[PDB]
Amino acid sequence: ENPVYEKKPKREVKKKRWNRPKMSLAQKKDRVAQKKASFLRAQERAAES
RNA sequence: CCUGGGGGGGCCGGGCCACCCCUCCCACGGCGCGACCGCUCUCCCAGGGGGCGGGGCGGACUGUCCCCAGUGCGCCCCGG
Ligand SMILES: [Mg+2]
Repeated sequence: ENPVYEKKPKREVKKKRWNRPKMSLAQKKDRVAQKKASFLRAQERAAES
């Protein structure tokens, strides 16, 4: 008797950045530089201590 | 003018260009001064370093781990 399908409400809400974005090349290179620089200090402290 | 013939000159004005004396517009060449669009780097500072910088509104992220230090992204107003 009622085969037709009604159109659902299109009303939506604002979107949030739910998923993490990719870090840029500058951020990746800064992470690499930090990992390189903060490694030598560990062995330096272990040697002088 | 020369020996009837031979040789040469002016008329025929007016109009255009141009030899000497001032302006207007296009195409091309360079320089200086302002506006519009896009993207951005040396001058600046406590040589090196901070790279395109200052501030704010918010979020996210990094460290064989000095709990402090450091880098992107969204928007807005300035600097170059
Ligand atoms: Mg010109």
